[PDB]
Amino acid sequence: MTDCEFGYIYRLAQDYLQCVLQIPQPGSGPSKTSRVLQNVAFSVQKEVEKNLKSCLDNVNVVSVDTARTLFNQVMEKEFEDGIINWGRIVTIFAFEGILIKKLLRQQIAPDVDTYKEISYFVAEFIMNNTGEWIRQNGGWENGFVKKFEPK
Ligand SMILES: */C=C\C(=O)N(Cc1ccc(Cl)cc1)c1ccc(O[C@@H]2CC[C@@H](N)C2)cc1
Repeated sequence: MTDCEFGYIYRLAQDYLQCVLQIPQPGSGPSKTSRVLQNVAFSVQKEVEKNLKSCLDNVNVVSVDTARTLFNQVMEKEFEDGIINWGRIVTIFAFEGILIKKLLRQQIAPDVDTYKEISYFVAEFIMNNTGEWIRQNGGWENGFVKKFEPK
């Protein structure tokens, strides 16, 4: 239902993970909303990775649990001043992209059925901590897309 509920947000986090992993699904392709988010979130992830080269080469992400704990430290720090904006929501997807790259390279017991887990808790955080703001600011089609679509 609607674009601020779990299903829509899970589909966005899923698409972003398939983009980072280089495994887009075959079948009509992603939505306009997803295509704009992928382009802008990836540009941010590239910057975050450069800006944290030492910090990222220190932690090891061997499991879904460890990735959730690391994502929790990030979200707490990112929103420690209490303010929500589109740039910070874009930053959530950039961090899920970095976490799935480290999990693919460091998951002690690999499992291709664990990218869906990361997407799940990312959508869980977005809906429970930013879902009200998103809907009150136009949602994804009249909020996110209008602000970040090509001019
Ligand atoms: C450098 C390790 C550290 O303290 N972490 C843990 C960490 C490392 C790698 C990933 Cl990916 C996820 C978590 C850490 C690093 C950055 C954090 O923050 C971000 C930078 C500022 C804020 N906007 C997000 C939080 C924790």
